[PDB]
Amino acid sequence: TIKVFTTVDNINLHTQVVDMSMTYGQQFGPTYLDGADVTKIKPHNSHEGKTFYVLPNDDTLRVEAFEYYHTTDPSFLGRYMSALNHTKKWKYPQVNGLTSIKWADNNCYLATALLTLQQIELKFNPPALQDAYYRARAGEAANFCALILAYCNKTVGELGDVRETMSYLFQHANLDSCKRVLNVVCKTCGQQQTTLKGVEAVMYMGTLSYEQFKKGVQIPCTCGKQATKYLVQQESPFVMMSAPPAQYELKHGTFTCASEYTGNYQCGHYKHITSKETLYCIDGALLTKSSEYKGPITDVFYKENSYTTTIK
Ligand SMILES: Cc1c(N)cccc1C(=O)N[C@H](C)c1cccc2ccccc12
Ligand SMILES: [Cl-]
Ligand SMILES: [Cl-]
Ligand SMILES: [Cl-]
Ligand SMILES: [Cl-]
Ligand SMILES: [Zn+2]
Ligand SMILES: [Zn+2]
Ligand SMILES: [Zn+2]
Ligand SMILES: [Zn+2]
Repeated sequence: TIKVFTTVDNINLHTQVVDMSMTYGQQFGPTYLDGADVTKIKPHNSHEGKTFYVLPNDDTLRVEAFEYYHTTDPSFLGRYMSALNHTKKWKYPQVNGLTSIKWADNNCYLATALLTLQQIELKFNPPALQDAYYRARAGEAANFCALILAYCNKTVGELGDVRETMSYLFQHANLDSCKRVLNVVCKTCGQQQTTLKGVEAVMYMGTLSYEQFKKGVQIPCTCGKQATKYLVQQESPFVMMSAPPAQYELKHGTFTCASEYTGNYQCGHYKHITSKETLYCIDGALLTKSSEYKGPITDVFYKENSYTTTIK
């Protein structure tokens, strides 16, 4: 009868004395080792004193699991562990000082997201995500990638979108201070100012150009006509500007990083462009550099702190 530890968070460990003549499943319910489902398996001898993840089956474990993951979804742990079983076999090469991912299991959108997350200021609310984000920044990204899959409700090999992935992660981040003030000018209706907070204050869909957003973009007015929307005030450490992919020129020093998407809707591949002392293009493990870039861009990230318009 070996001594093991059970946990939902790998911080609070609970000593258990297990029966060597019963499965982990019979004694604990769903039980995992480093991602590997061992519910239907007897305790070996080299399992002695090791840490097992369990599905929460008492109040203490349910509270610990919510405090760590910020979800009570009973499927979360099994989806996280199933993802981790693959993400632990991925390769996380250091490319131009950034942790990337070698191509596997349609993971280009995760590699692009992971590269982006290393270049923008973001604090995650769930300790599971914040802890794994620090570990990923230091080169140990397998756990973080499995969490991103579980929080986005995506499995390994499923096709993914960087913008949708960033949106889910931002909904799990402290963006409460982020504020965006917009003005809409219609010939007829006149001027209406609106204030957005959190995720809606940092994401925009319809133009890649932060400068064009400051000048004004044409949107339909509920009245019928076309109106100009422009940015009045921005308080955030970054903005994400997205549009359906189109040929776009990226200028060294005018943006932080960008998502390149080649191919048809739900049938293409991401590469990541980052502005350093020159432009670096990261394609999983592969790196190329050039002074200029023109290609199909769908996301551009920019630095911000505080912007106020000069438009009266
Ligand atoms: C949306 C999506 C999902 N859900 C999953 C995987 C890929 C994409 C996608 O095509 N995204 C790209 C960036 C994209 C997003 C939006 C519009 C697009 C139009 C033409 C071609 C690609 C477009
Ligand atoms: Cl625990
Ligand atoms: Cl929450
Ligand atoms: Cl891929
Ligand atoms: Cl959260
Ligand atoms: Zn939360
Ligand atoms: Zn795999
Ligand atoms: Zn109008
Ligand atoms: Zn791909």
